Amino acid sequence: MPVFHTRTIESILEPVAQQISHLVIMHEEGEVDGKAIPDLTAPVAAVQAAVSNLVRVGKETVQTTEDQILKRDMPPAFIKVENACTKLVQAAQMLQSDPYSVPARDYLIDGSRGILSGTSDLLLTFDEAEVRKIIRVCKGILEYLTVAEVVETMEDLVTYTKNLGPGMTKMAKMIDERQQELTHQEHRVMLVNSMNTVKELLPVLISAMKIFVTTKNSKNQGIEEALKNRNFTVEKMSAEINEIIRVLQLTSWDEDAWASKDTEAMKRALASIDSKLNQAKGWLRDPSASPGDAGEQAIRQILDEAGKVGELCAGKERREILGTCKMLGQMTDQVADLRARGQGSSPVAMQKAQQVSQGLDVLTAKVENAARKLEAMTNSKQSIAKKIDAAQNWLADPNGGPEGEEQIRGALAEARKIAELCDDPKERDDILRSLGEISALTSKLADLRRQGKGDSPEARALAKQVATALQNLQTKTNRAVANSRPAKAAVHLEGKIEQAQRWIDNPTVDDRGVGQAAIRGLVAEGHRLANVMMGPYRQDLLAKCDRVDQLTAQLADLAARGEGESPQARALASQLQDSLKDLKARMQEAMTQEVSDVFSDTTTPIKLLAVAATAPPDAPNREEVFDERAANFENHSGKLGATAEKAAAVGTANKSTVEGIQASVKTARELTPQVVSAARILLRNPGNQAAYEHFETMKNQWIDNVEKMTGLVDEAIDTKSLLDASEEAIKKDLDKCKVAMANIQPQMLVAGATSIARRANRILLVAKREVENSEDPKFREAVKAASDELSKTISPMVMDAKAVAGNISDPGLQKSFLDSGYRILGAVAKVREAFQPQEPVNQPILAAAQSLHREATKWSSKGNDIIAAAKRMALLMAEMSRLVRGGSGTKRALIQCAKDIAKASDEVTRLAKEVAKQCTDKRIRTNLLQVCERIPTISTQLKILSTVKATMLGRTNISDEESEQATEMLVHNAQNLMQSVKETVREAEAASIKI
Repeated sequence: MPVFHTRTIESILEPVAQQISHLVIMHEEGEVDGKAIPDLTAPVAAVQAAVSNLVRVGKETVQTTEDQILKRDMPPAFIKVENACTKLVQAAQMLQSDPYSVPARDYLIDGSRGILSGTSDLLLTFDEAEVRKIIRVCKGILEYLTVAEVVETMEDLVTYTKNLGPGMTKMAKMIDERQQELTHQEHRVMLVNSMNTVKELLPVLISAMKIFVTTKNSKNQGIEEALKNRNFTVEKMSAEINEIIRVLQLTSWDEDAWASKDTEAMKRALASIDSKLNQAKGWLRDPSASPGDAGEQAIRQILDEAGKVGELCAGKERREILGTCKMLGQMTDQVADLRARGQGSSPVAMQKAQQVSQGLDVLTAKVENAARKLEAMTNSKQSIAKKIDAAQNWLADPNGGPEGEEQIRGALAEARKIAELCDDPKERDDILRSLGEISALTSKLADLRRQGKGDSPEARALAKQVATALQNLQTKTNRAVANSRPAKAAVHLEGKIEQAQRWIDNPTVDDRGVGQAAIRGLVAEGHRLANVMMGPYRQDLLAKCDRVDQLTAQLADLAARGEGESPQARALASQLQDSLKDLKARMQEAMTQEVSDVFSDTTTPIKLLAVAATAPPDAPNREEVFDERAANFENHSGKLGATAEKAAAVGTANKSTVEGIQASVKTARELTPQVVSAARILLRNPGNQAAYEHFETMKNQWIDNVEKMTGLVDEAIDTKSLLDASEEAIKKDLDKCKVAMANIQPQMLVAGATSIARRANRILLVAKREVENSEDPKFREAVKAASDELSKTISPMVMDAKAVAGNISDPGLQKSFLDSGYRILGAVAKVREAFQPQEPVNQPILAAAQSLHREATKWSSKGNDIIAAAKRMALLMAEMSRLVRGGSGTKRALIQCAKDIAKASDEVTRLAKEVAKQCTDKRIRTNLLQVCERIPTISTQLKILSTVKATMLGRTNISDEESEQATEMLVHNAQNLMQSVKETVREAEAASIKI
């Protein structure tokens, strides 16, 4: 199982790689050609030396490093490579004795493998304890949070503030060094961007205690609004500690996150769908007074997030949730047809809409059917991971004839079938040929009695037999979970398109369950983006969605009967790609009209909440308004949070942005209730300066959080989208000033008048965001220069706002005040003028191979520098697809291609670097330097893993399930490579147009 975990594990195995390479080159040539063998000892001594250099350290690491868990498995570890070292000894003996000795010719490949298997192991057997240096530190930080719970005294917190000093500074000096070590970037980012947010809460945790100092008033105990504020954060600190446990525990690419990230996505659904249900419920319950604009925002959204629950399970049941959503949604749509026409009144159609009120309880069952069939599928995945790790527990003490030690392993082996007793309700074909595989382990359970009775030599013998049997068992348990949830919605924008576009070409020969699930997302986001819109746009955009949603069942039947090759099936899927083109291109064009209403004035709840927080004299008309402004603060953030997710679901960015967008939305979802009690405990512990400033912590936490959400949502869409929706708004709102100069009401002026200032500086807020990010000053200069044209006009607007507030029926003055704002628009469009660029066995490898080629055709360049680089690598990946199970005499080209796979990915590494310094934007380089870290990382690993496989090939003396455990590492890190380089070849060229 040759890992590539630590930086140093790479830089030692790659010397072992080029050694064992030329070793097994000599092994093949004496077999396929029968070459007279040259020397061995100058390799043989040199290959064991770099081994033994670790080993006498590992001798000392047994003898003087005193981990009382390392001494159980490290002493079996380093003898095994030393056993493999002794295999190298007789090889150099007998082949120098006889180069033609065919047993000694093939007493060579077996020694070449157990070294390099163990060489990866022994490097990891060191980093067993080295990473375990960090866990009990973090466990103490968890117990510091338990020590945080201990605190009941004002005298405590002073030195417990002094306690975190040696706490986090050791956490600083350990984690930040580990930041440079591990070489999976998006796996690296899970540590440091966890750890800075761990650092961000350190005074916030103290301020949680210092607002708990405000619980050390006369109300020492109490209901304590700030108690959950403490209790959330200490859970949230323990959340990111538990997260960086497993990120440091993890050794290669993750294969369990999608049994987890869905489970929180359940909780952002199931705890949100029951919430907006209650406003969905009474809205349809009121038949006549429901004009399809306010509670309709609940109605469509409950459906569309049930559609996001409709990405959890598969098969027929996945069809059934989109069946019931279109059922009770179109029953509301005809109610929307009956009401808006006029005759949709209370008594005639109160049972017609009751169809939906009984219909929503289907979707209550539809989500929990997706829930329990998810979580039970996940509970079994870890329990089988525990019991194969409990499989060494009896192997830690295999005894002759004891009572309980074989009694417990039967209670172990009873639990190993619980996986197949839960993999059976989800699948039948591969299960009934794996219910015999666990029944084959019942024959190994029958073999437990010869070591259940007293016998030592067979006990280790079937231990190796159950070693290959349990490694077969977990792998076939792993394959069960794989095919039983479809390929999820690739969360970024074109990933939902690219999980669909191939499925338009030929859904007959296809990928499982993804394409039908792909445009499930687009109809869930088309309906979401239609939900907030206007009357002639609501039903306008809902109709273009169901224009595609009717194409689904027709595409579901033109291959159910018939197939997709026929041109009467091609023409049926012809205009669907036309319809889906306008589906997105109207959505993201109307996405920016959905941000500029609620984001442009994003600070405005808080300061109005602040004056609601700062000055109560305990007069009336204050505290319920404070609740109302909190209710504003809920739904303003409730839009702000949800609107960002829509802009996350459609925003052109990378993974690191859109995850950090929704992570900011998570902190927008986290900290918005945090402000609620914190501003409340200001008004529960009234007027106290010791209580006051914790708001100014947490609001300056929140505003910065919202600003770092703002600036990223600003970074999410292009600004040309963000400008024009704002630019048409100020054209709209100045016309609203014109009719407010007609309809005489001066207080409605000064709200909309200062609303212009909320947008004007906001243009300058993201003008500065351009300024810091741009490499080119000549396309930065007017972004600063013409910004002052706003700055010398934003406040003079407010000046004669006050003048017409003195005399609203004064013409000329109001003509000047209208002409004060009129010269704003002469430059806001000039900001657009600035942002105008005018100023033959195992073939999933072949499935990975063809993907880069269509991505390679997805660019037009003068010189195919990265394009041909992607081309011949995908060709060699196509050679990798054919050679993965080829003839035994072909293992030389196995590595020789993988040498080029190391080489060409190091060219894709290099060519990504050469234009990163050429590019004229800093965000595109930063996201490139995010994505280009893995390009040289796994490049040499596949060169390493081919040498592992070249040993494995032609063996016929090993369990072949271990060979496919080695083969799957090739095909996954094929797909780790190919999906990575597909991201780079487009996006570097998506960077290349900026020159």
